Amino acid sequence: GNPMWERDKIIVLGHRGYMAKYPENSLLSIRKAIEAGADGVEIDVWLSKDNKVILMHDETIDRTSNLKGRQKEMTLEELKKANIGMGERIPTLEEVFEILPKDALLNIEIKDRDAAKEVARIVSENNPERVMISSFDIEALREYRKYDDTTIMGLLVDKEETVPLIPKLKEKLNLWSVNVPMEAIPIIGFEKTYQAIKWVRSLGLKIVLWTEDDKLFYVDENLKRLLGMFEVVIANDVERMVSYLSSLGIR
Repeated sequence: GNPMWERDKIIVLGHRGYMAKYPENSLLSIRKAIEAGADGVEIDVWLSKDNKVILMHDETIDRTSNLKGRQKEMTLEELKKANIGMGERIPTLEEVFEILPKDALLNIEIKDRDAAKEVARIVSENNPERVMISSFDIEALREYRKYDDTTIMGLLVDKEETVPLIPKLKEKLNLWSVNVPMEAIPIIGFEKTYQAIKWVRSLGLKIVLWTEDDKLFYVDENLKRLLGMFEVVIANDVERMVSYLSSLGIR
C-alpha cells in the first residue's frame, strides 16, 4: 500500500514537534525532533483570516504566545508578530514542508474544517505519500476527502461512543488508522482498552498511540504490553521514546 506508513519498524512522531523540550508547533521543535531520531512530527493546523494554514493547537494564541487572539480572525502578518517561545514565530504549513526532509513523515491534525481545502492543496505539492491527515472532527475529515481521497488518514478518538461508529467511518472516510490516547488505560482500564484496540484492528485498521502524558507509555509497562498492536507512537519526549524502544530491542 503506502510504504511510508506501512513499515515493519515502529514509527515515532514528535508531538506538536517536540513539546516536552521545545516550543510547541514551532519550526525549531520540528528540526529538533528529526535530529533526535523521530521519523516525523505531528502538528496542529488552523486557517488564518487571510486563508493561510498556520500551526497552533488551541483556538487562541494566548497560551503559547505573548499575544492574544483567535488565529481564525487574524491575518498571517498579524500572527507573525507573536513570539511562541525561544524567539520562534507561528509557522505556516508551507514553512514546515520547507524544513522537513522530503521523506520525513508528517501527521497534520486538522483542528479547523475550514483549513481542509488548503491543506489538501499544499499536501499535493509536497509529497503526500509521507503525510497522514487526522482529526477528532469527523466533519473536518469529510471535508478533506472532498479534495483528496488517497492520503493516509487517521481518526482521533476521545469518546467511547465513537468506537462503535468506526466500521462505518472507515468506509465513509477511507480510514487507515484509529488514533487512540494512552489516557484510555486509566479511564476505562487496561484490559478494556486492549480489547477495544484488538477489535478495531480486526476491522483492518492500524493504530496510532498518542498521549498528553508520556509517563503513561512507561508506567505498568503499558506501551510494552501493546507491542504488536500499534504502528505509530506520538511522543512528547522524542529522545526518551527513541531510547526506550531501542532498549527493548525493537527499534
